[PDB]
Amino acid sequence: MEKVQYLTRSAIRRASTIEMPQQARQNLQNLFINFCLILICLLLICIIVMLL
Amino acid sequence: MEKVQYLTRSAIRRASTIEMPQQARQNLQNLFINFCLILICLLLICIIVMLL
Amino acid sequence: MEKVQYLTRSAIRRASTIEMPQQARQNLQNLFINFCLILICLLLICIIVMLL
Amino acid sequence: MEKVQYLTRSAIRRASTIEMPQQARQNLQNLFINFCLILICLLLICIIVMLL
Amino acid sequence: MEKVQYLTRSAIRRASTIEMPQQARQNLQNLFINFCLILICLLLICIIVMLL
Repeated sequence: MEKVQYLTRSAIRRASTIEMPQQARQNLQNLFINFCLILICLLLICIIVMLL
Repeated sequence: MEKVQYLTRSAIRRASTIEMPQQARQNLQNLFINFCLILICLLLICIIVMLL
Repeated sequence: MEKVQYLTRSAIRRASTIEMPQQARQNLQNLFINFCLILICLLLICIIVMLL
Repeated sequence: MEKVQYLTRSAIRRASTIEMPQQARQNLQNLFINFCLILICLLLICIIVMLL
Repeated sequence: MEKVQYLTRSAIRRASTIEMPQQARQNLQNLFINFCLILICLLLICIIVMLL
């Protein structure tokens, strides 16, 4: 019953930490950006590899 | 009549939240950046797929 | 005479807002980054289109 | 024995500085992002070189 | 003699401003990120041009 509510809450937690009262938000923000950038780096590596 | 005004306001809201008094601006800022980065990642994926 | 001074000031304004006393700097900072990312996205789109 | 603990701590240090109490977090955050972007730039250079 | 020390200091200055006490760090941080992104944009342009 409330199983789904927990999951819903988990979703909220994921979206609440990134906006937590503490300025640590910038840290998470920094990680998400870094991760996305890393993914791009990997994609570029894969592109180089795939093409060559 | 004021229909357009509401839309205009909606535009303002979109541009006001990103600069809301709260430091949560960084959170939104983080999301826009993440989304843009994600789009790039997808584009790169599409490039890999299209080329290969 | 002072025409050029106004332009010089305009240049300063462009470089002063991004560093305005208010923490809104992050908002502008966010936009410049988003715009640059958007340009990259467009470039990638153009690359996909050009190649394919 | 505690050798591994030191390494574990070193890992924590790497993840603690990026979130240090000071707002200098943004500086580190800036560097990680810059480094990732730089890597992308290099990758792009390598792509240009590899393709051409 | 102290010539090198000045250069060393210059290096420190470059790494001290990005982490200056003022929150203007975000402004510099913004510029480094924008510049890196711009370089990527240019690289992409060069890629489009080189390939096509």
